[PDB]
Amino acid sequence: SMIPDFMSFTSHIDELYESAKKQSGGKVADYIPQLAKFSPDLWGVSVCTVDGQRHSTGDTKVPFCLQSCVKPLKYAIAVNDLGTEYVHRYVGKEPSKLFLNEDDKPHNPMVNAGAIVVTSLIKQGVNNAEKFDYVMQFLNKMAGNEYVGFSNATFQSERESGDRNFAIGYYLKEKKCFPEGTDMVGILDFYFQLCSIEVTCESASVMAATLANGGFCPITGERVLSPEAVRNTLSLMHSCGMYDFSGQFAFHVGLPAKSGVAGGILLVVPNVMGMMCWSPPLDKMGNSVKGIHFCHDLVSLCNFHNYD
Amino acid sequence: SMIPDFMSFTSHIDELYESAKKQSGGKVADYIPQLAKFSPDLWGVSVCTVDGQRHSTGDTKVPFCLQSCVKPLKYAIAVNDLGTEYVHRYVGKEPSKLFLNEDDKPHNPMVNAGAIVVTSLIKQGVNNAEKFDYVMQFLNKMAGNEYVGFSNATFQSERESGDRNFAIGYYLKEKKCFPEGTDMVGILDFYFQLCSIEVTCESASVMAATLANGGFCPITGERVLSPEAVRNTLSLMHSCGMYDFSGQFAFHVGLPAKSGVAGGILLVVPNVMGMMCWSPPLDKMGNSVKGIHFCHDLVSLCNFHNYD
Amino acid sequence: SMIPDFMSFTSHIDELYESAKKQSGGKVADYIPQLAKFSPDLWGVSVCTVDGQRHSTGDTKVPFCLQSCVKPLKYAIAVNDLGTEYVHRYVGKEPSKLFLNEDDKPHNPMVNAGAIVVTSLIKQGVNNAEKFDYVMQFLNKMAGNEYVGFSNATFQSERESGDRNFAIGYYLKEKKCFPEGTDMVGILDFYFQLCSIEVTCESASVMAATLANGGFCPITGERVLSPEAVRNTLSLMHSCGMYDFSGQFAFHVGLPAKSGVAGGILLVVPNVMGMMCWSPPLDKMGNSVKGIHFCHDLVSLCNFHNYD
Amino acid sequence: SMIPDFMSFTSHIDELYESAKKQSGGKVADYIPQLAKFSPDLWGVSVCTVDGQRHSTGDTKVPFCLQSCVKPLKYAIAVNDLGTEYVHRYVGKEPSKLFLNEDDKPHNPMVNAGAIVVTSLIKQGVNNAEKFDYVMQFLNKMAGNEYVGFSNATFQSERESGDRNFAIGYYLKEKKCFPEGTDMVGILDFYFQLCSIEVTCESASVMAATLANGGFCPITGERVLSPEAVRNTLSLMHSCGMYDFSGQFAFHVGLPAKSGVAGGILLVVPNVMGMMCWSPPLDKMGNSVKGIHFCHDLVSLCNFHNYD
Ligand SMILES: O=C(Cc1ccccc1)Nc1nnc([C@H]2CCC[C@H](c3nnc(NC(=O)Cc4ccccc4)s3)C2)s1
Ligand SMILES: O=C(Cc1ccccc1)Nc1nnc([C@H]2CCC[C@H](c3nnc(NC(=O)Cc4ccccc4)s3)C2)s1
Repeated sequence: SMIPDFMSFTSHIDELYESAKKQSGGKVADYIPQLAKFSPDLWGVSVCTVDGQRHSTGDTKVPFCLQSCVKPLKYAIAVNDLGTEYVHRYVGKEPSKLFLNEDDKPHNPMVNAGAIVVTSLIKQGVNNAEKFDYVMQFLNKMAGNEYVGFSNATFQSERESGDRNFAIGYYLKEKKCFPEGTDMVGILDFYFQLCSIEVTCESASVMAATLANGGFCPITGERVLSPEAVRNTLSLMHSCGMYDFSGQFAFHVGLPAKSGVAGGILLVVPNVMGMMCWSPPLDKMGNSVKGIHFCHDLVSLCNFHNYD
Repeated sequence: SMIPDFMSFTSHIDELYESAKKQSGGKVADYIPQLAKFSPDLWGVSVCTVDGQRHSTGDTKVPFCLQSCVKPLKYAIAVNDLGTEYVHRYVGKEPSKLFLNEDDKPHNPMVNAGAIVVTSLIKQGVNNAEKFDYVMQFLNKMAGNEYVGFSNATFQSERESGDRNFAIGYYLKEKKCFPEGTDMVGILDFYFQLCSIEVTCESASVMAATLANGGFCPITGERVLSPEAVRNTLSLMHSCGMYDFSGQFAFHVGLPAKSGVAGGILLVVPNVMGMMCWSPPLDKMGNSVKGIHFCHDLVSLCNFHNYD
Repeated sequence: SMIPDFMSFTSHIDELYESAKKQSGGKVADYIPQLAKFSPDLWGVSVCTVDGQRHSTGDTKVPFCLQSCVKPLKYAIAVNDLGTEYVHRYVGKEPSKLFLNEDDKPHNPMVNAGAIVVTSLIKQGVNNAEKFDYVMQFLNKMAGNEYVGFSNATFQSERESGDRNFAIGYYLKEKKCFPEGTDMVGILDFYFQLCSIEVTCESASVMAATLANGGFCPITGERVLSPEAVRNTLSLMHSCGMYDFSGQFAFHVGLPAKSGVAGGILLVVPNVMGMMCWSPPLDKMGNSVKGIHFCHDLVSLCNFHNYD
Repeated sequence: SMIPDFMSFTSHIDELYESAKKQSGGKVADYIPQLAKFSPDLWGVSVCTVDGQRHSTGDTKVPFCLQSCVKPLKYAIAVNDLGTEYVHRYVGKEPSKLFLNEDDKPHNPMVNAGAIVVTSLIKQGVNNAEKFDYVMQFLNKMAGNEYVGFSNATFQSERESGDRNFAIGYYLKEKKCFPEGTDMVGILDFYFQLCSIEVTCESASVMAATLANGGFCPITGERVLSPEAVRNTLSLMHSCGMYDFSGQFAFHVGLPAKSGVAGGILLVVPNVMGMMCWSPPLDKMGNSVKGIHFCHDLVSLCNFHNYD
């Protein structure tokens, strides 16, 4: 452990939060109205160390949708229940516009085509209502029963306007990427629902902290995810987590992270802490402008980089 | 005109038909059962000169589906009713796996994504029943009322299994390639129906002959297609007509042609004649093995190449 | 023949020349100084029918370099001496940034990598001085001994600055695209020299006219090129001749043409005439802005399109 | 530190070495004779912890060429002398056939085009003899003066046959990727020389160990590389180090590594140890078959993965 005094670390979290606050650039997502509603000035950072110690600053109790931040989490669930070898019969492990790599598999679980296929592996045979409860049970344990809600509003707007996800769905059905007997449209329904699950910075930072803690929820001690599943999820967050910025993020920050279109950035410092940054304004790559800035400052200050 | 005596030309058509007959290679399409039914040994060649003179050899009265051979024809209809400039707001004009070129348009009207968009331009506002009748009225005039039927069997099997066409449909809806207010699924329905229209070599060769005759049906004299529409259709048949073989076909044969998965090859010798070759066995590119062979022999014998 | 009275056709050539003259757009090539010297306002059009009848307007006696306009011509020479089958062991026949197609061959003889390989097939074993004389002997016959000169200035500037052509040369040597025992650097030298041969609109239009005349020089009657070689050259000019505009040129104009960076456009109306348009200002695609305009107007006026 | 007793760790190194030894697959590189000479059965593993403790098994004193294993090392030198910001004006930082990414920069310092450009940044103005001495001085310090030799044989064979590297060189000169005033051919000469530097497993493992030790040579204590330079080098080894296997190596092994065509694998366990595995037989990706196997077994046994 490299935190010595947790109290003066939060003092530095605060100053970093404040530096990020001045970065007004970006553009709140507006392709469904449930994302355009949100205020550019919303900005919250929540820490949960592997100890269970906590600290928030700013808008950490306002709920927003995980969106793509749920991709690592359901990937972790699928590996937990099924193991590396099974899951990656169906999805790549590399960061390579296009839907399918050279082997007719989605490139990785962090791109839509990947997460769609990952969704079709969780808890098969059962209908969508118990599928969603099963994953929800899992998400709660990762957050130690803190806020995990649901936005029916974005679910309907994402289903009704996600023609690209439907194109993905049919293409994957064509090139035979699902387990046989998969209702593809039902799987998309599940996908949209998972994308519409809601968290706060405070509850998400606890989810990231169980990933930071080999699968053990730091505020309940409970074993949630297998060590295998956490190792996999972190590797792919390290390399595929930030859209087309995953490359420069691995180089300059080098921590497992996964951003979403609601402006969350699920950040993991392994064996140290979990975090969730949130500011709805996104840069041209699709990442929280305040989050990106903050993540740079955090590493250039406390030397948290993978190789420091 | 370079046919002198039509009687001894048919004698040479016969010998060519016979040479092609010995080419047993290929593999009948079998992705729906309505195509696997068909007999490898079926082989027919039908000529209809710009005079109206006719000649068939072999299985020229057995009906088969146009499939992709309908792509030039509905493209011709759309240009006829709407002109070059309107149509190619929506679809490319070049032979460039991928659905959309660099300008987010289907590459050309001879690839599925192109023909789907072309379908969405014909006779808009009207419902699908009158759309289909309108195109059917048109197809009859191009064939001088000879056989134009319909295979409800392949329509249902093509709709129920064409997940790639649905993926295309949703992607084009995402990247906004349809005229606004287009029911995309209804357009796919129309697309599948047009692909399921049936002809015989004898009726198709008459369709190709109106294309060979600046839009005038050689056996009714009636003006069917505008000169613009015929010129466009022939250019794109010359360059995009034979799947991934269009390149080598333009080089070595250099005549407007359009093949389909039922093993038809709709061939046009401009200001000379129309033809329809048919043999259900396809080569690795998707073209009638006997048709390809025959088309080579026809040009290397009567010097019909574009530049001879 | 569709020219009736040659005298009133030239009257229409004149009016078209005049319409093109008002199109001041473009940008004279300036990557070597031997091209930046040239005056934007230079504009000449030279016709030579298959009869031998001639007509020029404007700057038709000012010499400029063929540059890429020599690509069809040396391709014609190679097929003449070696036949389709041999030549296309080494170079593609299709219009597919990249140097080599999927079969590790240059896409076609009209892209640099293609023309470089074509150059390595002409008159092998002999040294470069007799190679150049042999091709020069050939170029003279195609022009009926009219102006064929040489710009030593551009040869040296093209050799000294053509690092992309050298990169091409080494890559083709790596992927083994030359006949064995080929001095690759010597072949580039030959390539640069051929690109630096000089013509006038008046002499070039005679070269294009032998291509328009199945290989027979219309003003000497002499057989210059085999019918095979002319047919091949014209097909590839039809489809690969205008850089990234070859597609839209085949659709909208549909005549064999080949442009070069000096602003020439070598145009062929088969069995009718040869032409050479020249205006050093190029559009963003690399084609003579006045030439492109003129070529459109010529077809939309005298209905010379391939399929009209 | 997670090694407790170094003595029983070497006992496990031995058993792993022995397991790898049974893997006879692969194919010794044979594109120059200086690589075909080598014996398939050569197999050595050398460890050098951050303590300075050492252990070898097998052919650890037989010299071989670094080849691409020198790419991280000269990248480290360039960042050391010039800093992140300068170096990556000229070369990418991501793992994206093709020479240049979308910004006309080599994708990363671990692909030839990258390492060539990196070579052109080291110690500019000086001639090649002092350039090579400067890098050699540096390589010695990283190895604590242990074996660093030179194979003039492979230098000449690599220069005389490396047409692909020359094609790279000219293309980079065309797209202006070098600092101005760079003699490109001289830079290739330098590149070939650096690729021909020789090490043994025992001396290389010491080089990897200074990378494992924030830039401090564990057996001389001397500061060799800046912390910046080591952090960068390790990130790019983690993601770009194993040719087209870097992806699956990051997922399944997750340690900075860099392989070469002589069958070396320069392995780094950060803050633990350096290693050099060597077995000339390569798999289809270009990696030491025994090394790949060994690297898997090492992580699945001592839980050395980045995220374990
Ligand atoms: O974006 C553009 C713009 C553009 C134009 C020109 C060049 C590049 C890009 N134009 C596209 N239009 N439609 C596309 C995809 C959409 C998803 C579904 C389809 C596919 N998705 N993935 C695929 N993968 C493979 O086939 C395997 C493979 C491909 C490439 C290299 C190696 C292996 S096909 C087509 S992209
Ligand atoms: O322009 C760019 C920028 C860029 C951005 C985005 C996407 C592509 C490209 N970057 C380049 N980097 N290098 C280039 C030259 C020099 C090295 C060799 C390159 C090639 N020459 N021939 C090739 N063909 C094949 O490998 C086989 C094949 C692959 C895929 C499809 C069909 C055939 S690749 C061309 S351009």
